[PDB]
Amino acid sequence: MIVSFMVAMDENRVIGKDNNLPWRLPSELQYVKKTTMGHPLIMGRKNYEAIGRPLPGRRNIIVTRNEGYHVEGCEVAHSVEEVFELCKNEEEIFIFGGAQIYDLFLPYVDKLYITKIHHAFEGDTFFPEMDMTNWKEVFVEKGLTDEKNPYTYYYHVYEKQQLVPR
Ligand SMILES: COc1cc(Cc2cnc(N)nc2N)cc(/C=C/C(=O)N2N=Cc3ccccc3[C@@H]2C(C)C)c1OC
Ligand SMILES: [Ca+2]
Ligand SMILES: [Cl-]
Repeated sequence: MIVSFMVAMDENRVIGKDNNLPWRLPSELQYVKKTTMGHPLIMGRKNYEAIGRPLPGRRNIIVTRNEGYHVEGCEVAHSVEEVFELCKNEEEIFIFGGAQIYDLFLPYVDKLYITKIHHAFEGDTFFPEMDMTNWKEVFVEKGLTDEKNPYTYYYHVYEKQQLVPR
């Protein structure tokens, strides 16, 4: 199973301001929708609640310690192992965020879809630092910038840097 991080962040790795997107880039979201069509979306409860609704055309799986937590049109998992069990036949899952959620899935991640927005917003949560030397870029693309998507941004995808034996 391919464990993938899906993330949008600013020049300082900001991913949230008071559980909200500091930016409004509809085209970026259309990218997320396109890229994740037909795969599980893995998210923390806070992230989910900030989104506000089941996002369709895909298994929304919310991750929380809270055993009583339920929401209609979604699944709830209480641990990483619970997520893997739920997704056992899945070919690729997308960790959708909550800084802590990315941390939980960090030792299993195979693939990074990162949108970098060229700006400094005001934020309170951050995409955790990562050593990118174990990572190799395989695709890049300048996102659409216009009246509705004010900022300049780029889609990046990374896979594992393969080591060459001594
Ligand atoms: C903090 O708040 C948020 C956080 C994230 C997480 C995220 C965003 N972008 C990227 N590249 N990676 C992420 N992990 C999304 C969102 C937005 C999700 C959102 O509203 N959508 N995302 C995809 C989607 C799929 C099916 C139906 C509808 C949708 C919509 C849009 C396509 C219309 C968000 O909104 C509040
Ligand atoms: Ca792996
Ligand atoms: Cl979260």
